[PDB]
Amino acid sequence: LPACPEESPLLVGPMLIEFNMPVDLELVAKQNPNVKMGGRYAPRDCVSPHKVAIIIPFRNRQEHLKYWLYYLHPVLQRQQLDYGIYVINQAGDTIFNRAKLLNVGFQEALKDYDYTCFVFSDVDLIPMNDHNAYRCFSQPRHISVAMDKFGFSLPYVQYFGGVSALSKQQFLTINGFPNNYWGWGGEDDDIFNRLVFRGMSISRPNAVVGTTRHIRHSRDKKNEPNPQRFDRIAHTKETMLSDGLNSLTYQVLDVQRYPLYTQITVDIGTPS
Ligand SMILES: CC(=O)N[C@@H]1[C@@H](O)[C@H](O[C@@H]2O[C@H](CO)[C@@H](O[C@@H]3O[C@H](CO)[C@@H](O)[C@H](O)[C@H]3NC(C)=O)[C@H](O)[C@H]2NC(C)=O)[C@@H](CO)O[C@H]1O
Ligand SMILES: NCCCCCCOP(=O)(O)OP(=O)(O)OC[C@H]1O[C@@H](n2ccc(=O)[nH]c2=O)[C@H](O)[C@@H]1O
Ligand SMILES: [Mn+2]
Repeated sequence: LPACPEESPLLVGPMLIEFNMPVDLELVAKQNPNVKMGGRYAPRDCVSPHKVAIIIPFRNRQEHLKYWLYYLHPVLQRQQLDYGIYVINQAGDTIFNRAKLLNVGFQEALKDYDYTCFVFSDVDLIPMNDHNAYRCFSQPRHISVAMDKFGFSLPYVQYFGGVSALSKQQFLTINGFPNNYWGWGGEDDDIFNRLVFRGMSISRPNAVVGTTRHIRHSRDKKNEPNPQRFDRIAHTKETMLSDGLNSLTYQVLDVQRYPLYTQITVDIGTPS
């Protein structure tokens, strides 16, 4: 098989996105026949240089997840990616830890296949243009750059939350993500700091191609704003040396291979 072309010729650009209808994953699976068990796909006509594991931090967001799957699967295939979907489900009902779940995703997906690119995406963000590439670049990539909830622009220029892509080397270089941001906020800013402290810069598509829709929702219980966040992001340079992949432990309770994704249910504990 020859290599796929540098840019996929299958892209259609701007798309219509809506979240007012019901979604049936059995149907979605039917519409996406080429997606194999566990939400895995690779083009059959060419070899993709992009081996992407898409990691979604998750707990009690099944409805959002169905929309995510309905919209992303067709887009990822048009992008001719060799990819896999991983939903990292936080076991239990104690305070949520978005970034720690993302580290679990990185470590566990690597046990399945030689992925060399990682896309970290919240479950309620849908790209509006398939030219917004869900793969890695020479520098860390911020993907959800123009979200409707932020008026189709970045909330601030150093904002790196929502959807992003880091190559395996970029992720390893920053010792992954922090494990101690419990509850909402700051962990994405900490990650931005990590990248800067390791000599990297943020790469982004333009505002139009990067347009993204956020499924408006209510505040989830157990993910209250972390009061220590402003304090923690001010010391990233020092804390990133000892807090991240090199200080991570967790216990996988279950791994389910659904037609459109792999769900890893994991116990990531409580604050220490
Ligand atoms: C110079 C100065 O102090 N200016 C203040 C502004 O920074 C401040 O805006 C708010 O800043 C915080 C921290 O950057 C923003 O929080 C981030 O929001 C994103 C998106 O929701 C989230 O992913 C990040 O985790 C979160 N980080 C933290 C540490 O909480 C917040 O969204 C900004 N708000 C607005 C409306 O732009 C404003 C208002 O608080 O006051 C200035 O003085
Ligand atoms: N007016 C409505 C106020 C809603 C403010 C709640 C904060 O909203 P956001 O900043 O979008 O964050 P969030 O969507 O709650 O969390 C980000 C991501 O964490 C995941 N997440 C968070 C909390 C939870 O209980 N379950 C879950 O899966 C999910 O992938 C989500 O998209
Ligand atoms: Mn949200």
